[PDB]
Amino acid sequence: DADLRRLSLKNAKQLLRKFGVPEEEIKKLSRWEVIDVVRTMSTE
DNA sequence: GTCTGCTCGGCTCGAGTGTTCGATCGCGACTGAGGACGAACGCGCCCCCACCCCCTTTTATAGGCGCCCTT
Repeated sequence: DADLRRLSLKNAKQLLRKFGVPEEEIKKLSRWEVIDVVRTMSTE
């Protein structure tokens, strides 16, 4: 979660693209929501 | 005198209320990351400070050069 917050939005966007997260969540690009979704996907 | 019925008391069970504990949510604080501003360093441009050429005078010396106009 510390390194996930240290992802600095842009690389988290590329990671969400890599996992196969749908483009709506990538599109809103809220940082906190993005990092919560990528933490959830790394839990999944 | 005996038997039977009725009433009262005691015990047990069930329900309700209260208290305690656990879980979830919200708020606050701390840490990390990003952005902006300031300072320092480097590079480029401009201004200055560089130059050895010119210089008028003197003197000795002398060939090439004029010119000098009178016969």
